[PDB]
Amino acid sequence: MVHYYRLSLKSRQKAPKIVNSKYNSILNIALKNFRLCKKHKTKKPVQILALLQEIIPKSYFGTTTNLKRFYKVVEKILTQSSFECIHLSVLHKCYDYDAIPWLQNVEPNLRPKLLLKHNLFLLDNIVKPIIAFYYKPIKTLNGHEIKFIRKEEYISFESKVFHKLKKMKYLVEVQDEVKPRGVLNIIPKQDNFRAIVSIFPDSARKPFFKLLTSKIYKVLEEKYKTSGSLYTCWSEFTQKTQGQIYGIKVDIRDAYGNVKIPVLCKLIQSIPTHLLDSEKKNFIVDHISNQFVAFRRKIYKWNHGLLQGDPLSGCLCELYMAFMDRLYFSNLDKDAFIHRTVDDYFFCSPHPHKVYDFELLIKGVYQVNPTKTRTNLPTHRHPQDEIPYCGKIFNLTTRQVRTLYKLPPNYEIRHKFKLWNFNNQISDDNPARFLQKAMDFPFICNSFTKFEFNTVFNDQRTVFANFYDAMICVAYKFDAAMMALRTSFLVNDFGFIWLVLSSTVRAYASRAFKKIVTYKGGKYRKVTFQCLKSIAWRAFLAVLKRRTEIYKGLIDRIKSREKLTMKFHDGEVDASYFCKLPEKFRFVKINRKASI
DNA sequence: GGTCAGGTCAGGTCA
Ligand SMILES: [Mg+2]
Ligand SMILES: [Mg+2]
Ligand SMILES: [Mg+2]
Repeated sequence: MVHYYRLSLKSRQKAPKIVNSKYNSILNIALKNFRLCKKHKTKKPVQILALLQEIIPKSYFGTTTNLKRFYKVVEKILTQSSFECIHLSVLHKCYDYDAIPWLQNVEPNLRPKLLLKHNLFLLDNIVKPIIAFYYKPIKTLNGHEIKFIRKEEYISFESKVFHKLKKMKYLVEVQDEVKPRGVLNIIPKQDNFRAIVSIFPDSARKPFFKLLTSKIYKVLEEKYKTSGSLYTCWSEFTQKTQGQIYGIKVDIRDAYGNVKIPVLCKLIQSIPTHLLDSEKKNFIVDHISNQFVAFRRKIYKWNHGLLQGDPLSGCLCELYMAFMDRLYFSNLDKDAFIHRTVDDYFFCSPHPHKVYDFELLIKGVYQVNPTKTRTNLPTHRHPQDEIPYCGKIFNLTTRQVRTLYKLPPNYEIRHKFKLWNFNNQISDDNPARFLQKAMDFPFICNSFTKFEFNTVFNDQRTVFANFYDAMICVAYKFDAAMMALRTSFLVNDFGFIWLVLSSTVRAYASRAFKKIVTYKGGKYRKVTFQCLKSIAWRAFLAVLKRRTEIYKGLIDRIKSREKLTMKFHDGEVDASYFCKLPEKFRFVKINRKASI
């Protein structure tokens, strides 16, 4: 019933010094070297693969091919995605049992389970602990990517910023024995850091916190009418404005930290008693007024703004910023466009000076991140026509909007897709359910909306390029899923690949059609259902080509058998873009190699 | 049977 092994470190166990009667004594040799390895200073850089080869005797696998099979799991662990799993069957299936010396005495039909439990034993008591001993996993928050850093380096970085947080009196030792609400975590974010609190589980009170969060959001509904859909605001303003659009995006820095609690507390108290009674009012007030945080076996008062990671901080910060909005942006030219997400403001106007004035307005009220500022003002140092905002790329000159893709160079795209679900597991004999759950539409649903498929302000050329780019992503997910089928399902029958493959292509083109015609626009000429199918299949073509020999059968099959049109009813579309791979996805890395 | 509204779950988006 349980077919999965989680790759994550927290699964690890603490090794006994001696193995029990149900395990073969060879394990104790391994454990010995483990202990001795821990006593190594290991000041210089270390490769975990290497140390394991000097911890687990080759005599345990016997043959190099057996050893390589096991280390291929170790490699997956060292390069793991959050939530990633393998099939427990991987740990015993396809091994050369003749070459394993300590298994010759036992009858053949009992060897796989034995090998499984011994390989499980090494993974839980030696492999994961050794990775944990020298490294800390931090989640980059780009997809499910996990970066490992040396414990010596993270602790120094965590100590440096801890002192900074003490000298600036953001963190102040309380020394009153007050109960901490959670543990402070310092996480690395580029050159900076993020101080957040991980809240101790509060089973009997988070129902209460959902109630207070709900009531705050009710307050934000009643006062301050809705901001507009971002799509409707960009639609109307583009229709309104016939001249060259001018715009700016500014990034407010540390919005949670720059909230003035005294001002926030007065907003809380001013809520009408029918909305929020005085007891609840006062509970929120001493909640944000007494933030207590546990660092290294010491309790501190967080004294700078709102605590990130706390459940109330989001709605409470939104309430503060909503109040700041009218204090300073209630009166702006109504022929202008403005939108705010949480700490990001996007403002556009046909007049440059009003965009210029907006930058000064915002800078006078808030501390911003100047490197994160993007603007088409001609005078500015580094002007651009493309403004990234809220997951989209807005071209102020063309008015076209494209999806924004966060794929740094050398990012491993398999981190974008969570293909394993521990709560609902798929057996190693059932590969098809795995692949089709992978191709559930919901995962790309956010790039199949009116914003990318409208023709109101969007050209057919960019609506196509949007659909292609999304499909490129679905291909990359298909690809990652295939490697999962190869490396842990160990499938040999790839015949079942086609049905859902093209079965997904159909529905995706179909899913696009209904959106596109639901949001017909003035630039809409004519788009053929079949053209979307030709685009989807050409998207897969461009991706599947990265590992041609593995898929050369597949590429040839649909390359010939299936039909590529690109005769869409528009002449502007280069159609050249569809044949190749967009530069964004040329530079992403689909192979797995350990580096720690 | 065919809807609805509500509920769960899921992999995704925004800061
Ligand atoms: Mg929640
Ligand atoms: Mg920011
Ligand atoms: Mg929010």
